[PDB]
Amino acid sequence: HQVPSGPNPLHNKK
Repeated sequence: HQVPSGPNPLHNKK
């Protein structure tokens, strides 16, 4: 969980 805004990283893949 890199840089998300929720339950999955929306950036940096995961």
